[PDB]
Amino acid sequence: TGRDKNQVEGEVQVVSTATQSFLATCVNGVCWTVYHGAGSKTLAGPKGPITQMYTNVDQDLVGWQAPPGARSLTPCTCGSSDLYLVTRHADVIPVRRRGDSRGSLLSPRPVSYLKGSSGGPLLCPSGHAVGIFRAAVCTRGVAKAVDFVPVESMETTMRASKKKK
Ligand SMILES: [Zn+2]
Repeated sequence: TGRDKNQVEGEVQVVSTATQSFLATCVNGVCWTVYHGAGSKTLAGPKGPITQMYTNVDQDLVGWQAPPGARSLTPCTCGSSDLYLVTRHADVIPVRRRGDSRGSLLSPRPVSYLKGSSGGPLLCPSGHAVGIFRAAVCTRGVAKAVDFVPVESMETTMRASKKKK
């Protein structure tokens, strides 16, 4: 079976497999995450498997539908670039946008801590999704910058995954 005690109603949602749990953000009503270890079989939800809809390993994204009262964010459109990498356990860290789909950590943080929170939606001040935490440009165990995909490209990712016909 697979009935993990999830907790929707917030902003991010995690998953679980024989290894650990990843992080995923409900943007536009679709919890986005990386295929690094989300499982290719029938994923698990708080009360039923999660129907697969969007999933394209690296250089793309994986966003399933979040209908369990999931809070859907939106595309960024701020004026500054101060974000807050939100992890999946009430732990956000300020970021400084450094380039397209990337930001800078403003505090020596161990990259190992970043491992597991992949999907952390970057949010400028309080709301407006910017992108998720795909990876973290880090030095020996310490993370210095962020590897994040904007939440606008995720919209493009759907064109790749249709399966409608
Ligand atoms: Zn923004």
